[PDB]
Amino acid sequence: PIAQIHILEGRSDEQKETLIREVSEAISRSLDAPLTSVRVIITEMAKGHFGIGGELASKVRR
Amino acid sequence: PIAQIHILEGRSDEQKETLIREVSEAISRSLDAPLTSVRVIITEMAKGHFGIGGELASKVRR
Amino acid sequence: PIAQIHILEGRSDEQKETLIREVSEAISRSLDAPLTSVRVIITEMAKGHFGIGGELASKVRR
Amino acid sequence: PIAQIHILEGRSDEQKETLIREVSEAISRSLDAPLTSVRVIITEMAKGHFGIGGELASKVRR
Amino acid sequence: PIAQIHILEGRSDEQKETLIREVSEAISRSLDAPLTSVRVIITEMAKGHFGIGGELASKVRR
Amino acid sequence: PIAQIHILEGRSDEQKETLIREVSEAISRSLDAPLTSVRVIITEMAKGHFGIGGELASKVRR
Ligand SMILES: */C(C)=C/C(=O)C(=O)O
Ligand SMILES: */C(C)=C/C(=O)C(=O)O
Ligand SMILES: */C(C)=C/C(=O)C(=O)O
Ligand SMILES: */C(C)=C/C(=O)C(=O)O
Ligand SMILES: */C(C)=C/C(=O)C(=O)O
Ligand SMILES: */C(C)=C/C(=O)C(=O)O
Repeated sequence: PIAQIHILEGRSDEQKETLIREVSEAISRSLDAPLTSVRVIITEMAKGHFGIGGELASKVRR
Repeated sequence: PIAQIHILEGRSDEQKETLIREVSEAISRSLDAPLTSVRVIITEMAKGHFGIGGELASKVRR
Repeated sequence: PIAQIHILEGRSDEQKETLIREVSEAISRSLDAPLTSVRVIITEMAKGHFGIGGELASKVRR
Repeated sequence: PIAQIHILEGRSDEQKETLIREVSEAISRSLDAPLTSVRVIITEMAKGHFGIGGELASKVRR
Repeated sequence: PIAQIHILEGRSDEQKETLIREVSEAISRSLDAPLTSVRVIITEMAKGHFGIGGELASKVRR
Repeated sequence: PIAQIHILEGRSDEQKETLIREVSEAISRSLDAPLTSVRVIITEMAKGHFGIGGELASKVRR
């Protein structure tokens, strides 16, 4: 399984590391797949490249 | 956060349901984000549409 | 420019056709790009393959 | 609905903002979905990371 | 490396098989990476889900 | 056809150029499509944004 996760910029490397570890275990337990076959890609979005309801995330999020 | 997960076809709806629930919480706890902002997309691949090392998964996986 | 749009299953072919036409023009006008260079991909998700807040869309949307 | 748009680097923040706003309204009108549920991700590509017909966009585009 | 390839529906399984094999080797030779670490995902688009220049591919391609 | 390739950061521009050229020809020969219609997007991943088996690629790859 491959997971690509888009998140707004801002998190710490520690949080991203945890994210990768947690999501990998979640996928592994859920599908009963070896943890070693799980790949996770984190794609960070700049506040000016994400829109919700038509507005920029920078005008509406931290 | 938005997560797209590519998995091989075959799992039950129960397993996918669990996948969606488990990955959502993992993301939520990890980034300390409200569980309600987390979206998860499961994309299923046909065994003849996934290749590892140049070989089809149908030739090399269950 | 290339746009991939993930939407829940259910729309008519007419609506999707309109989606493709309307998003293409929006991109074209917005970036001042020739309408002919714009590609649009519509990816439909099964209600059991999309989750919002940990819950399936089939349990939480029409 | 979620839209991911890949575009070559170069546009202004104003153009990207418009893109996000225009595409969101286009998706909303087309599908008759609340504008507030539409998310748009803009992924910018470096001229050296996009190829058309085998050539780099930097050799063949502004 | 992971490659996702979007192609119009219609090809035979033989052609897709070749696609997967040929792109895997191309990536392997190009990046000087072990062929065994290369994953390829083929995503097929329905003619009514792909638009070029605002028009559906079913209206404009075989 | 459109190809998006995720690779770890580190390659040279020459290698990426080759990758784009090789993959484009591979897709073109395989599908018997005009080379001019093939688009290739290279998305580079930071060693800290890719996980394999739950670990960061930075702890386990060059
Ligand atoms: C998930 C994409 C698993 C995989 O690729 C493998 O089985 O090696
Ligand atoms: C993750 C994509 C979160 C989000 O969209 C939000 O904060 O509403
Ligand atoms: C958007 C992806 C435009 C493009 O590919 C072109 O300029 O041909
Ligand atoms: C489009 C992806 C809409 C959506 O997620 C929602 O209904 O909240
Ligand atoms: C490409 C995504 C290669 C990879 O995952 C690996 O080195 O195992
Ligand atoms: C592959 C996506 C080919 C294409 O878009 C075209 O036929 O112009």
